[PDB]
Amino acid sequence: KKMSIVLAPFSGGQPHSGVELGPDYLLKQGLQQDMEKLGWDTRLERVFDGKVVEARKASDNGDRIGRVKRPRLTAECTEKIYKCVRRVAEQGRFPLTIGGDHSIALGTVAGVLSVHPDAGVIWVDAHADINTMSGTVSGNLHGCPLSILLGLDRENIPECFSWVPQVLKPNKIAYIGLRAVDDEEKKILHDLNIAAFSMHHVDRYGIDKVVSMAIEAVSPKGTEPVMVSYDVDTIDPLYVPATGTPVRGGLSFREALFLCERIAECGRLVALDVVECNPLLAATESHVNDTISVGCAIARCMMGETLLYT
Amino acid sequence: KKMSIVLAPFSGGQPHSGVELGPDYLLKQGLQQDMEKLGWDTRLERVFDGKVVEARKASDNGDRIGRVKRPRLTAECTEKIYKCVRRVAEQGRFPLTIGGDHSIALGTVAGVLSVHPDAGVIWVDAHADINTMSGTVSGNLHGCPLSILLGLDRENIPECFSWVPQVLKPNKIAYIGLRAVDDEEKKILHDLNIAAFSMHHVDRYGIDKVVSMAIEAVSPKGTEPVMVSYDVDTIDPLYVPATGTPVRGGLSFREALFLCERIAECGRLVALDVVECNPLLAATESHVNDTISVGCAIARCMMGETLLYT
Amino acid sequence: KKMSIVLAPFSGGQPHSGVELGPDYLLKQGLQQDMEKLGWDTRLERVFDGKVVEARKASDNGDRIGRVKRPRLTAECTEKIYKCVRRVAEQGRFPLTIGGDHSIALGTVAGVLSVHPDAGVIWVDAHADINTMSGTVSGNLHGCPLSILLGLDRENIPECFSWVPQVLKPNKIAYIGLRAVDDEEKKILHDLNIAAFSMHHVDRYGIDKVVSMAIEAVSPKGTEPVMVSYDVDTIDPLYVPATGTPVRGGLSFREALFLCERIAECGRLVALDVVECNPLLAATESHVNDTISVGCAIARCMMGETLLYT
Ligand SMILES: NCCC[C@H](N)C(=O)O
Ligand SMILES: NCCC[C@H](N)C(=O)O
Ligand SMILES: NCCC[C@H](N)C(=O)O
Ligand SMILES: [Mn+2]
Ligand SMILES: [Mn+2]
Ligand SMILES: [Mn+2]
Ligand SMILES: [Mn+2]
Ligand SMILES: [Mn+2]
Ligand SMILES: [Mn+2]
Repeated sequence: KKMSIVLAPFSGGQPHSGVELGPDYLLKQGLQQDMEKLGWDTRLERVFDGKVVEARKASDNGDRIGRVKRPRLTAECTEKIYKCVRRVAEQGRFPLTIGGDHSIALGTVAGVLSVHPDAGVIWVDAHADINTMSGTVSGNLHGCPLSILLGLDRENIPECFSWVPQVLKPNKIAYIGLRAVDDEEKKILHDLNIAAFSMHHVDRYGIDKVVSMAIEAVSPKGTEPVMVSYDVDTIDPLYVPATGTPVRGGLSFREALFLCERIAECGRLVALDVVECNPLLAATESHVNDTISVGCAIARCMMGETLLYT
Repeated sequence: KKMSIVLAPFSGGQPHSGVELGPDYLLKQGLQQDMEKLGWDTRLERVFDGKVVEARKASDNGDRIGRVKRPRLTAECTEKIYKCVRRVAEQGRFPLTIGGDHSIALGTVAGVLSVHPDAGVIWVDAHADINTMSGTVSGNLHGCPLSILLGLDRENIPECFSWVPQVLKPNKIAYIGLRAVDDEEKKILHDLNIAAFSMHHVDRYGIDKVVSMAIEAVSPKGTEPVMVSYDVDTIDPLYVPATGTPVRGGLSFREALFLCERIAECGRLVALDVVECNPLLAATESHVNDTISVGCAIARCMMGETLLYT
Repeated sequence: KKMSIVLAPFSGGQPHSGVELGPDYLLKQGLQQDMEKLGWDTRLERVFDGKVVEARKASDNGDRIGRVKRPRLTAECTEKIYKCVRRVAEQGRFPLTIGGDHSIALGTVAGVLSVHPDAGVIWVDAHADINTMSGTVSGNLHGCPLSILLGLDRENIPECFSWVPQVLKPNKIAYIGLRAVDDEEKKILHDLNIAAFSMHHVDRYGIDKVVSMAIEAVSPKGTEPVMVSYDVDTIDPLYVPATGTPVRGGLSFREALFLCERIAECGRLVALDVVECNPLLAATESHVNDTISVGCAIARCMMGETLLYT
């Protein structure tokens, strides 16, 4: 039971500052101590310095191609994450990656699927993060991870993204908590027939059923390895006051946590990402002690922490 | 696919000011643009000036009969709504009426049922709005609409309400979200065996099931036309901070919206009212950008807006 | 239909001040008037003066045995509650006990089970309140009631607790709403195979199902008498801003109240405690008008108050 806590302080797909501090902030909440307690031989893994990267981020303002922003910077860092996470996996360690915006999933998913090819991917998020290079209206790369992993709009994908392995197939990615999907993305999910569970399904069926469905969706046979990429903005703002992309009708804190428990309960979780943690963006005290307190909770629950005896 | 957005700035059943501004406020949120986007040929229909009416409202303080207040003023305006909504319907247009307190439903329901006789009525509200003229303790007419449409307490109903057609039958009206029913009203619903779904049923069965039930209740045959009269105070205050009649245990914003989706999904919605929108009553910024933001959302969802591809 | 409203202003298991004012505060909300209205011949029963007890509480700082605090004071007062509640029961009256911290359940449960031996016990709480004398880390007795009633850790239980009857068996106590269980307690529930329903079960199954289960758990035959000991901290803080022991993921106000309705609906409720009501701890106005407004609501609903005709 070895685990590697991958620290990815990247704020590319994200505008300015805030989301790079997540890794450190989480670790301060005792994230590693919690993991050790749950019985995990934990080892940290710093893929790069958030302070330096954040630096070049601000200065370097000419990293663009179309409306797409920071292709070079984002391609450079996500490749390092891929490599790191890939080794961690090969070494037989569990990759727990702490972001950082959701653009890091480009290196995490690639990393995990490279070693675990038949692994399913449950994307817990309010957004589909599947805009293509030419489709993206905002150009923020944290909303285009999936389009790149799935190889959509190949023609328009940068040279700096040639390092991306084509290991993710549409029937291996399921969404949970969607409620802010762009028109372009709605057609994409439909056309590729991607198992997408929006807030409608949670309201209609309840979380338990949705998780069961999402799990079945990426697991033809009830034995496949499973990876969850958890965006904390999935959780309704009321619960995630310290983030940067929420809307009307998110998951309750209870649902957000129960979901984890059902996953831990499954017993086939192979990797986990926790992203979009912005302590700064929220000038209150119950705000900063949330996206990081929430992050640790998600981590603890995902990793087995239960309410009763286990 | 033609629609007529009926503007009814009436604040009769309502004490003083606030609820007459709803129509304009909604339109400012781009309500008509949203409707056009959803593919509706929309045409506005001003039934009267809220500024003038509001005026005579304040001055004219002697409009009473028993504890009942503003019978004359309320009978005068609701008849204009009836007429308007009736034509809109006959012209084959969809009546989307924006209030204004719930006393306008006296003219909306009458209008719609005059043209669509076998139409069912789903009253989404925290209150039953069925107090009789002699039964009403507060005399506020926004809490007596249904008693008049159903012809209860005929003897004590004013001459100014002679214009009201008797088109609504007890087995054609279903409630959803009830939690502030007056003793008198509880006996009335029971005696007339009206399908009433309070917050108890939502807690016990979940919203999806309740909507299904409410829909079945007013649709002997699964083909009848359906009309929803949506009171925004049904939504728990936490979600409707800008209204004027909520209590302990309302619908969540998610439920409030999912309900709409199930209705739009049904495909038999023939008319829709959105009432009790008081921007003023709530001195905050997330308050005024709610009962109007909520109203538009309800409208968009009721009219087909979905989270995924459609 | 006779009822005795037992006033227990005890703040032993509780640190300093606040929770002793609950009884008076509730009565001010018209608790007795509400009970009378629901058709209950109500009679108050003051077991002791909260002002005097609170007094000796502060001064007397040497009441200890191990980490356990106020054993003498807590043993003295809870015995008076037991006696009172026992008579009330024998007189055929319904004991509605208002605390006061949850340490009073030591005298309530004993009192009720003495007269109604086969009575089941539904403990609605965020905590298990089952730490043993030697197990308790904090020494606060409000977290050790159940260990004493069940006779756990006999060896280390004080002489001042010799008055406690051994009437409660493990298969006669069910939990609902658990989410803050100490490691020691988790093993205890498991080992004694106590029916425990945490927030996981509520999220997974919904409240209705949980209550049904809890009721079945303590009722081998669907006829046994039932007692509920309601800790208001079970209700998520958002709803219980005026308490002193909540965490992440409590019951919604709706659930908290629906639960009562299902219980009242059952028809076999024989006793009821409402505890952990701290008006003071919460310097707001919607806070103090909650743990007391909530308490009365719980009482009204538990005692039959419904949303529709009954
Ligand atoms: N990761 C959030 C995505 C937000 C939006 N769809 C975008 O493309 O920027
Ligand atoms: N429309 C709100 C109704 C409130 C109350 N039942 C009344 O008759 O005034
Ligand atoms: N009644 C609240 C219990 C809190 C904690 N388990 C304790 O033993 O103090
Ligand atoms: Mn994302
Ligand atoms: Mn997102
Ligand atoms: Mn109404
Ligand atoms: Mn209403
Ligand atoms: Mn307790
Ligand atoms: Mn407790």
